[PDB]
Amino acid sequence: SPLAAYEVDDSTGYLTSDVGGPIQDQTSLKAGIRGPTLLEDFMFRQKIQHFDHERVPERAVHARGAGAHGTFTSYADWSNITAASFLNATGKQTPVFVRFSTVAGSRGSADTARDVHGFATRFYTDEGNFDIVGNNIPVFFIQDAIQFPDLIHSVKPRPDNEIPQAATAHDSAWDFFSQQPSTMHTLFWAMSGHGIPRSYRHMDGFGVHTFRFVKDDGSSKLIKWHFKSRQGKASLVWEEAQVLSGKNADFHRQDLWDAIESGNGPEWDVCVQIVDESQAQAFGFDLLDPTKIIPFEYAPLTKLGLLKLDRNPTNYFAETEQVMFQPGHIVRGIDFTEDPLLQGRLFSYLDTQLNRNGGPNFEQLPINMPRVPIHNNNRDGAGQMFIHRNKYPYTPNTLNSGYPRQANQNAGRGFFTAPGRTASGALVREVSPTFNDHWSQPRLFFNSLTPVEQQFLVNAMRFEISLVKSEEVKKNVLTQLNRVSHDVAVRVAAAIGLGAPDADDTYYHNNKTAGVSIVGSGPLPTIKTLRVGILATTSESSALDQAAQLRTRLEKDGLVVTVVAETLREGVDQTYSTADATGFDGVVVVDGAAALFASSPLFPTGRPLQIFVDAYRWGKPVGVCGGKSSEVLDAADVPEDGDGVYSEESVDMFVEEFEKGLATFRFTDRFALDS
Amino acid sequence: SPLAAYEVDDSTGYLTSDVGGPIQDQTSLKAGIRGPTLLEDFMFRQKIQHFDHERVPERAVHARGAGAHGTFTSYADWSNITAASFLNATGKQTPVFVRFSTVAGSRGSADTARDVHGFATRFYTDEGNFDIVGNNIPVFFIQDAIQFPDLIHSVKPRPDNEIPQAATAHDSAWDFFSQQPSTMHTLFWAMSGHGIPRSYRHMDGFGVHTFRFVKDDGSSKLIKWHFKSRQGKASLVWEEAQVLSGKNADFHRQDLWDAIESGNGPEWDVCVQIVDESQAQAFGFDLLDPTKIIPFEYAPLTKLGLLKLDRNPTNYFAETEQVMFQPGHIVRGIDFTEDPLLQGRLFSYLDTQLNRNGGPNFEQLPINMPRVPIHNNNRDGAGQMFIHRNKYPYTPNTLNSGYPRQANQNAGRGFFTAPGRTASGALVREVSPTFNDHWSQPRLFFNSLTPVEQQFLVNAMRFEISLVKSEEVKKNVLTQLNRVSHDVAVRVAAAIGLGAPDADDTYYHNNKTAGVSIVGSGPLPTIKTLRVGILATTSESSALDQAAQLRTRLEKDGLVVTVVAETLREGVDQTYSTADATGFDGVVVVDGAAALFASSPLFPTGRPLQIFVDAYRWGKPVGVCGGKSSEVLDAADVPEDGDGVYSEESVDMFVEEFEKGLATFRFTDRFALDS
Amino acid sequence: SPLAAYEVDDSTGYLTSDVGGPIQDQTSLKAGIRGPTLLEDFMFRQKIQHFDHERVPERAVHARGAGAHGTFTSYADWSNITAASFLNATGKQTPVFVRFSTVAGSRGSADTARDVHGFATRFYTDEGNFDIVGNNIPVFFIQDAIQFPDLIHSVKPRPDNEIPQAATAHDSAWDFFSQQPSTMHTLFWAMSGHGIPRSYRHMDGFGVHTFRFVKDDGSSKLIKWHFKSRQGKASLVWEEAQVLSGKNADFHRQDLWDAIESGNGPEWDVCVQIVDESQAQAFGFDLLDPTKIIPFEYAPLTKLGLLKLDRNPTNYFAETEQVMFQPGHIVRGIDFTEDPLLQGRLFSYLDTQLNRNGGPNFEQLPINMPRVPIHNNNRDGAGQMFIHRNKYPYTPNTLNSGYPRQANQNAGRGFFTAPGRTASGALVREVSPTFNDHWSQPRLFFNSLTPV
Ligand code: HDD
Ligand code: HDD
Ligand code: HDD
Ligand SMILES: [Ca+2]
Ligand SMILES: [Ca+2]
Ligand SMILES: [Ca+2]
Ligand SMILES: [Ca+2]
Ligand SMILES: [Ca+2]
Ligand SMILES: [Ca+2]
Ligand SMILES: [Ca+2]
Ligand SMILES: [Ca+2]
Repeated sequence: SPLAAYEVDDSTGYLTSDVGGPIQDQTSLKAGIRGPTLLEDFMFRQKIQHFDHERVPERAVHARGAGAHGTFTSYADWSNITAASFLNATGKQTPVFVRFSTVAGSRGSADTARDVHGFATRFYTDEGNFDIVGNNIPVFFIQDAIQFPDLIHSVKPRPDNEIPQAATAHDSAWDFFSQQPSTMHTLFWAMSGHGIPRSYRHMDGFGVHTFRFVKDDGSSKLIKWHFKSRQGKASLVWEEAQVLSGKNADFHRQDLWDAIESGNGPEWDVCVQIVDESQAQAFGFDLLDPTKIIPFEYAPLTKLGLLKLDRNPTNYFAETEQVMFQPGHIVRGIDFTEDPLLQGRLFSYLDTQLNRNGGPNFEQLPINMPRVPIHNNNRDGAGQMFIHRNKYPYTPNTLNSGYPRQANQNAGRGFFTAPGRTASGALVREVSPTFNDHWSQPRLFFNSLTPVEQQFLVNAMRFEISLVKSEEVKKNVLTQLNRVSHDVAVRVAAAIGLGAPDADDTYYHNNKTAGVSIVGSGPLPTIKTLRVGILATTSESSALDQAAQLRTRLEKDGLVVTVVAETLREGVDQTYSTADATGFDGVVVVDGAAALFASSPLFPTGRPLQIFVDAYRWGKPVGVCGGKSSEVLDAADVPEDGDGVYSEESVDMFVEEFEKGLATFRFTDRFALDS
Repeated sequence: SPLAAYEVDDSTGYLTSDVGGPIQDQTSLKAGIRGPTLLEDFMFRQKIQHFDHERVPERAVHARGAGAHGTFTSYADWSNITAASFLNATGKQTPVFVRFSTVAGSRGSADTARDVHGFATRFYTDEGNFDIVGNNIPVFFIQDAIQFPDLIHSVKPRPDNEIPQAATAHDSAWDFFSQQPSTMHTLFWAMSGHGIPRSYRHMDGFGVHTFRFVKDDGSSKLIKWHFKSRQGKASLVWEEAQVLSGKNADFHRQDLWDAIESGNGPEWDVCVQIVDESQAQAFGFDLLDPTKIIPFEYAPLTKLGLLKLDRNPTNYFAETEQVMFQPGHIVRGIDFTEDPLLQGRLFSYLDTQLNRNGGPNFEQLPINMPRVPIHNNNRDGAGQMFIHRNKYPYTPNTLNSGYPRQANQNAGRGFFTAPGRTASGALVREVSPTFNDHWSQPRLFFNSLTPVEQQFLVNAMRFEISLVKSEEVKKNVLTQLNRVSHDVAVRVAAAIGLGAPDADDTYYHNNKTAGVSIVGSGPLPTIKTLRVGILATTSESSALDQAAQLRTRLEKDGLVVTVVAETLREGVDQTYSTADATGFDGVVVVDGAAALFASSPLFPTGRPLQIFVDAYRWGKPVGVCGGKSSEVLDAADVPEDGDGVYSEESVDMFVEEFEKGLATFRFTDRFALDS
Repeated sequence: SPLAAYEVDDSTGYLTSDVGGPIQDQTSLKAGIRGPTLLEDFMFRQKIQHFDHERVPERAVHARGAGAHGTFTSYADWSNITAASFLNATGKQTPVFVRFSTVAGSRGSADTARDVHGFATRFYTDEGNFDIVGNNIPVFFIQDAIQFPDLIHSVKPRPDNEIPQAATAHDSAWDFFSQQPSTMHTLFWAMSGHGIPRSYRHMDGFGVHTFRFVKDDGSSKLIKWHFKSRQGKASLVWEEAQVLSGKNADFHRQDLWDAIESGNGPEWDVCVQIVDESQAQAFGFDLLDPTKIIPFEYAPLTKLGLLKLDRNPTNYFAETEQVMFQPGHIVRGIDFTEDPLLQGRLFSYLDTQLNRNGGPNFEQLPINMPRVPIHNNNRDGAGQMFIHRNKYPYTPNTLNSGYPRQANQNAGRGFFTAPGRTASGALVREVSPTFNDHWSQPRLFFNSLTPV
């Protein structure tokens, strides 16, 4: 592997320059002990020049993100639908690297901003690097790549003052959404819990675009990529996300890192919907339109294989920051479609790496290298790391015996354009009328959420639109929301002091589709990695014993347990001063600590009770363990009878009930609904 | 072999992308067979992007140059004068890479321009990379590095029209020389034969600056580096150089390349003058002044070891163009001096690689890498190839056990500044009075040339200054030349229509120094590689037999033989159409070809005779072999009794005489002297 | 006009830093009179850092070249064949800049090498900058832009030793010519006196490709650009060229400079051959094929106007070295053709300026700027010299009242693709059979030369 050859050990030995000369780096060379620094101090200048030049441009979008290495394993020989080599045998393994991300924020912005999320997968296949550059949402805002800068300028900070960071909650974004109705479907997804996932492991990945599977005999089928999480789908609530943005901007990357380090590396089933070329327009929309899904009911999922992430980077900068994905990284057996969004992307990703890398040899960075030999006539450029032996790098040649040889459909396992593809008609800059329904599928999505889920979506819209200064933009937003759902428009209007326009029912329907609801997707299939805070005290020896007994029982089942108290000591992981409800998926108070829940110089006034109250209000399983229970639950105004509220003297019975609650994950009856 | 780990072999296999996907690259993807090209053609765009971005900025100076690999071997254990590791044992070998160059010309300019020449040597030592960045002339134009852009702006093309290329023969250059008198010494050298060397192998290399040798016990000595050619010193004549600039702009790099490929790799004795610190101002000038030599009689040469170049690059761009030398690449046992020219260079060479490489990780380029381990806390930057395992890259640390360790005089074989060095006095931007004599050493140099040599220098000055348009600049030039030598000023003045100023004898003397004359450095010590053109004909079968016999006899002695005739056939290397006297060090006509020496569609009128005439006038050994000479010698106006003119019937007698002629190399009796 | 505001006069006054602080630049600041140089000497470091960074990558091809400013004057109102604004009135003047060049040589190589020569003309029109990026030979070596690196690797120096400079006289080049027969036509031209012109003023300029002239009513015609020298055609002989390469590597740029300085600025008649769309395949070859000329006898020249060069640059680097031509610099009234060579060029010229300039704001260099207002939502990038007032740079917007407005065939004098153009068939990487005769036209060329 190209990474291993470039690993550098500094666990021993003496400091050297970059050219291997032993040096010091702690005191500048000076003319006298209190004297000026000398220009001839090369030790100073090489060190500071390196430092001065450490930074590279952040990615234009998806700047904030994190990555890990792993493995993809095929479940079968897929030759009957694709020639792709990495899919050609039961059990065949290909290394992968994945980077997850937000979209709009800059590099040090918060993981738990409300946004679309990137899910970018590189397969280092035995017939070339193959990238699926996907999002956690199956549809995209716009229908033509040429609009991308318009979308991204609108959602990024206002360019006079660069406010606000990593948020769509400002005039420009809603101006764009309200003026470009294609945006409705992705907007609805981003305003649902899909915009604030619990973790990278608790979201799915989507190619978005229709692609082609191409067999060795030239025939082709249309496909959508779906990466289905084996950890289950789950979301934060918005108020939790906001606090978490400030308490732990690194929440998602820490979650991923820790799961990998604990042997709980996240998994996905890599799947496709496969349909015939003749069905491009058979489902009531156009498969070239990236604002549309194929409903579950129209085309089932085929599981191709297993994706597992199981090793973290050695150097974040060298691996994660420098990984340079491209949908242009395609392999034989896969082909593009005439999706005008996809089409333009192919240009973008090749070009943008020149900005990032500062030179054209970015594919020679170890993370970007393939795992097979490279034979081509590309030469020179800044940062050229190869020394090519072929001194006749042109085709056609006799002086290098005609090497390298041309690869195509017939020979050398060449990539080839699906031979059945055609183009026909005028050279136009016009939108296909097949793309014009911007509202039906947003409504399909909305109809498929549970009542509380729909309320959450409405409440996200209420929150964002209320922050828009322009009355005209707000009106314009309501006009578009109304075309999806009158009810949505009425409810959102109520919060911003406007009347919703009259119902316009052109695109209203009551159809639903399976698999887009988080709330409705059943209990989590595993509770491994979920975080349990146990609130205790050092004042009572019994409180620490109760915490220790709980620790053992919960850790047995793969939960990450944090015992909290006033101060650190053996058995105590965190102080109240540093703890927060955003840090846990469930919160347990031991009844020996009841005195704290009713001042100290060691933590802010009310902190112990605030953690419990916040956990309860954010829908989490909460409880008191010990059998003197009512004191804590009364002080918190948490009802004993409540769903997801636990009161037991028995440690074993407490844990058994609580774990079912962690699986349920969120208790939604605790959220108010509109009339 | 030395950079073998970085080699890419394309002598087999199918064409791939840079990420290992088999592709074609001969036809664009199009919408129908007479259709427009598609943006989705990633094959096209990766190939053309690579091409569009092949070029990097040329070096700011010494842009035109060429390089080879080799070996340095120490003759002794030099620990008694220096702690330098590469010099610490009899027989110790260190790999080298050397680049030779001109100064002023851009990267496709002619090798045989009149200029200073670079000689840059990297030793990849076992205690880090050590560069001696030298010239073929031991002194430099200016006394402070801050003047370098002034010098280089003046000699490079006028910046309105960028004329003239690779030449000091224009107003701006002589304006500078005449207004900055420090320039006189280097100017005299560049106007001698040292400005137009016969080859890179036939010139010396000089560190120019005084440096220090530092022992392990802290004591130091002052040193000058001299690289003495084992091939002998030799020059072109100016008229020859001009024609050669047009006929073969690649003359010097082809000469080096061929010598290496034929097993005749050029050698130098790497030597120093060593003097005590107390001698800094003992020799009538300042050892910190880079416009002065230490005369050979004042300090002898000590031979340290042998430099041999014996392997050519695999890829010019990757190795030669990308090699990034720095005087800042120093090792333990060497130190700097307070030479204001040297001092500023240290800044420049670190900085300028940012321009060339486009990013700060230029020492990771294969040619720039060291051959020992690197341990340091430099991180990130564009083009970062390493994956560092130490995740605590700061000092001081406990979390990486205090590694890497600090290296200094007492531990880790650290570089250290010579401990005896001091500074004292005001912080000044003033020139030391010790630097003020700009004229005595130019006069020393001139006094040390043979009469014909002095004439050549006068004739170079006459040529250049006659091309200067401004009468004021010409007057000013004569004023400065006059301070070196009245005679020189009178002789130059005669050519440009002005009166020389009255003698000013402040700096006039008759001292001489050994070893700076080319003319006077005796016969070449070897004639291997020297070029012998044999002029023949296809019209007479005996002329080709005479040529073949000569070939065998001459090749036996390691000479490169070119048989020339009207057309190519077995035994004939070149046609008259492509041949020129600049192509040979000696010219032989076989007497069977005598008929050619008095029109043809196969070569320009008079070409055979022109080759002979030109060779004779440029001072080369010339001859007729067969015993019938007078017809060829009469047509050429060459006297049979002339020095370096040979006429013999016997092949063996002809070759024996001719080879002595090749060693003499130039017959200077054929050049007229001023009264 | 954009050049004016950036002219810098140093014929008086005291030396300053780049931030206007009066300084010296002749002696380093040192710790004692015989002492080491100090790091705190900012005068030294700003000066040397500037110098250390003066150089930029040479152009990947046509590295060796020289340029001058001038004027184009239309002879007529051409609206009856093209909507192009710079051609819409008798007497209308448009400023130009032209750069002439060789192809294969690096910077510093000799003007009088044997090669194809570039003739690149920028018209700074009142509807945007329009570049005709042409050569002195009307046909090109290859039939598909994807081959360009193959061609250029073969004719440039062998990459082990970088020999030989600025010459096709080596194995690799003739290997390519002999293996790629399309090369025959251009090869014949380059081996004639067209390979060694007497001067830039004594050669013609050719767009090479078939382009389209598009009227305001959407109809189109096929055209070839020809720039006809008013100085006459003339060549060196090869032996002369070789000697001249050594005696004066700057021969062509000095000739141009001197002619302009003496009031003898060179002139060309800017002309086209114009044929109907239906004639794309009428002349026994394909007008999409850039290895073919339209013989003089098949389609006459129409003279559009006069090109005159009459002013030399003030700063060679700022003007000549930095001028960044693109066939993508097109204006309303002109369109592309499905010439696979042209098609790929459009990509190349936009991309390559990132290499040269080191950042994306290369059109802000004064030589590259237009002479009309710029209204668009392009933002930021290294070296951004504008300060944009529009704080809502996206479309569609209400917050900047929908500005800037879309320009198209019916609004804002927008560029538009010729409405008649169409595509049909499979997506193929195949060469049209209509491109297959590589030899007839080379023979036509050779038959048309005098015996000598
Ligand atoms: C036309 C431009 C454009 C369009 C229409 C899109 N993108 Fe994109 N995307 C970029 C232009 C781009 C980019 C500027 O080229 C980035 C920035 C850094 C890079 O490598 O490419 C990028 C980055 C980027 C990343 C981050 C990869 C990483 O972790 O390094 C993801 C996951 C996506 N995009 C996904 C998408 C999806 C799922 C899209 C629509 C279906 C989409 N992009 C449309
Ligand atoms: C203050 C600036 C300055 C000064 C006073 C000098 N140089 Fe220098 N030199 C440079 C600035 C520079 C540079 C701009 O930094 C270069 C350009 C390319 C490079 O790598 O360094 C360079 C290149 C360069 C090269 C080419 C190395 C190669 O082949 O890559 C040689 C041989 C020299 N120089 C030699 C000298 C000598 C013998 C000098 C005085 C004794 C000298 N230079 C003074
Ligand atoms: C696919 C790439 C490619 C192809 C097929 C061509 N060229 Fe090109 N040309 C370039 C890629 C390019 C380039 C790399 O993009 C350059 C170098 C610097 C620049 O601005 O563009 C260039 C420069 C360049 C210049 C120099 C302009 C200047 O003075 O700055 C001229 C005159 C031409 N070309 C002319 C042509 C003609 C007449 C061609 C065929 C009919 C042609 N090129 C085909
Ligand atoms: Ca805003
Ligand atoms: Ca194909
Ligand atoms: Ca001048
Ligand atoms: Ca001489
Ligand atoms: Ca070759
Ligand atoms: Ca001719
Ligand atoms: Ca750059
Ligand atoms: Ca159009």
